[PDB]
Amino acid sequence: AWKGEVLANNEAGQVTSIIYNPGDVITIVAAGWASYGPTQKWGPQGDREHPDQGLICHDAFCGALVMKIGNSGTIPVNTGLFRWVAPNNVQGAITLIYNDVPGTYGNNSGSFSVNIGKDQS
Amino acid sequence: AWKGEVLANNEAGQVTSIIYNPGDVITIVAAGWASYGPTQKWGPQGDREHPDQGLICHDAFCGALVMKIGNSGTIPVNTGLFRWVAPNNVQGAITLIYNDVPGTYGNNSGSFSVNIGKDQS
Amino acid sequence: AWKGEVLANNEAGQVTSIIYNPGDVITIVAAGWASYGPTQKWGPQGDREHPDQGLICHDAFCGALVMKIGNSGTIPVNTGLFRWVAPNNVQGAITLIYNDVPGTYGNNSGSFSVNIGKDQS
Amino acid sequence: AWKGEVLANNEAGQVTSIIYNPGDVITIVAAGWASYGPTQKWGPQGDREHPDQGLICHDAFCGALVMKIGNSGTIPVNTGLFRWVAPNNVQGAITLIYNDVPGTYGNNSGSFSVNIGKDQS
Ligand SMILES: O=C1C=C/C(=C(/c2ccc(O[C@@H]3O[C@H](CO)[C@H](O)[C@H](O)[C@H]3O)c(Cl)c2)c2ccccc2S(=O)(=O)O)C=C1Cl
Ligand SMILES: O=C1C=C/C(=C(/c2ccc(O[C@@H]3O[C@H](CO)[C@H](O)[C@H](O)[C@H]3O)c(Cl)c2)c2ccccc2S(=O)(=O)O)C=C1Cl
Ligand SMILES: O=C1C=C/C(=C(/c2ccc(O[C@@H]3O[C@H](CO)[C@H](O)[C@H](O)[C@H]3O)c(Cl)c2)c2ccccc2S(=O)(=O)O)C=C1Cl
Ligand SMILES: O=C1C=C/C(=C(/c2ccc(O[C@@H]3O[C@H](CO)[C@H](O)[C@H](O)[C@H]3O)c(Cl)c2)c2ccccc2S(=O)(=O)O)C=C1Cl
Ligand SMILES: [Ca+2]
Ligand SMILES: [Ca+2]
Ligand SMILES: [Ca+2]
Ligand SMILES: [Ca+2]
Repeated sequence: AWKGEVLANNEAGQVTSIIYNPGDVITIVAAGWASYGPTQKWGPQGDREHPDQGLICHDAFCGALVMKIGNSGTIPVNTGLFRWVAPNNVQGAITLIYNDVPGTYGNNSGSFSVNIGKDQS
Repeated sequence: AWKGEVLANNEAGQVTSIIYNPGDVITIVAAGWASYGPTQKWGPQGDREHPDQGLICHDAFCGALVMKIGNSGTIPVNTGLFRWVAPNNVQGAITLIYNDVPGTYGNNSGSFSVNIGKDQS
Repeated sequence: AWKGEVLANNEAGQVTSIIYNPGDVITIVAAGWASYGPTQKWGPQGDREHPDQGLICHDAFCGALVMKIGNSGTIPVNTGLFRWVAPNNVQGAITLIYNDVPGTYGNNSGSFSVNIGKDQS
Repeated sequence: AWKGEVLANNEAGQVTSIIYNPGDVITIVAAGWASYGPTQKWGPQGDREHPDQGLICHDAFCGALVMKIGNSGTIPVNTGLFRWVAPNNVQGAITLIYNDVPGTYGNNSGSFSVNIGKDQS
């Protein structure tokens, strides 16, 4: 099990102690408030009224919580995943990233508290 | 396990099949968008900028996801709970409710998709 | 969780901290060597070559591990159960018992090391 | 979650769908009756009164259930394991074998019904 924070101003993303292996079933629960620039802040689901202007994950709103599993493409996490299995041939360490446009994280603020654990399978 | 919708305009709240027993460990994951009256919609965490004007749950923002186990006070759920254990002497059927001011659920819209399951204890 | 030893001479049976509730899913693992009289010892499955001369559990060999959920009838356990759901209307505390004949427990020796834990559901 | 039979006369061992990884936690429940030659059968714990004439697992009775993880030395399984964590540097596929002497499996009979599953870590 892993528990830490993901800073919005972290373009590199926060690496976790979890390593997803084929067949694993995980569960994620994220909370907190972050911002992709503006003064106000949004939840893990992001800003639904802001358009996709070249985010790292086009399957989630700007300011939403996404993740990389090893060397895979970005994967939507949002509020979290419940007893979830990854697509075929996806394996590696889980890495939580704040969904924002590359090279803009500079003005970001806030963070997300995230819990990750492997369920029984 | 349980999975269903929780309407923001349901003052009575949505009842689930889950019944929390002493010692049980549960996990919740909530997603979706709802509104406590206005036009825009907030996540399960609610509206952090909206002041508490008499919510059924004072430990959560307006438009946040709360719950009631049996017939206790409202307990914050927000984005969800991760391998969580209720306080002492708390037990009964789990009821999900939209955190709003009593008698105002009229102009509410949207809903939350919620998953509930018990983890090994 | 619960971990303890069930004595073969204990006619009343060992009472665990596990309280089975409707819907629950449990897993049991039993090991060790015990006897229903002789100098020989058998595993949690009991002695397959000994007739039923009035055992508290007729669906399990003599010298085998059984249990009673609350105030129900004896239920076979043996080596243990894997993610197991109790029959309809079965609920209560869990008591582990060495399968023998009422009043004969006197000359019994040995014990069973048993682990019981509520599983995910 | 694997479930199958471990034939007694199968020397090379029964290969399961499980691929244990570092940090993993598993639970095993073995049941049934087998034999290493005689006409009488023993449980997953084996025959406690038969000496070691060159077993493949010197830490478990002859006729007991053992397993090999990747390229490790045989490990006693017996009645099973409860929320068990493999030793340091132990990883790979799982192979359940009937503990015996190399080349004698010829006259073995019976098998063990076994369940394997990863618990929430
Ligand atoms: O020509 C323009 C038109 C609208 C506009 C507003 C705007 C633009 C961006 C923005 O946040 C930026 O978003 C990107 C990536 O998503 C990056 O994170 C930047 O660092 C952020 O500053 C905000 Cl908060 C506002 C605007 C205003 C009102 C309604 C809609 C918009 S829109 O851009 O979404 O269309 C800015 C320019 Cl230059
Ligand atoms: O005298 C007033 C001053 C401001 C004001 C705005 C307001 C108030 C409430 C509100 O949502 C209501 O919230 C309650 C429960 O929390 C209930 O759900 C009602 O049905 C909702 O209408 C909204 Cl959307 C707006 C106002 C405007 C701008 C900034 C802040 C506020 S305030 O919320 O702080 O009051 C309304 C009145 Cl009458
Ligand atoms: O007519 C009979 C013929 C043989 C016989 C032997 C026997 C009986 C009991 C026994 O263990 C006792 O079992 C009872 C209840 O199950 C109680 O637990 C006592 O405390 C125990 O001592 C044993 Cl180990 C043996 C016998 C002898 C040789 C082979 C098989 C048997 S048999 O019992 O399987 O028939 C008893 C009777 Cl009545
Ligand atoms: O000189 C002897 C004296 C007793 C004896 C009995 C015996 C030996 C082996 C056996 O099964 C064999 O076990 C080996 C592996 O350990 C292998 O599986 C063979 O294929 C099997 O045939 C049986 Cl069923 C019986 C015996 C009897 C009672 C108690 C102890 C023993 S002993 O094994 O210690 O000797 C065999 C010989 Cl050669
Ligand atoms: Ca930015
Ligand atoms: Ca309202
Ligand atoms: Ca007896
Ligand atoms: Ca043999």
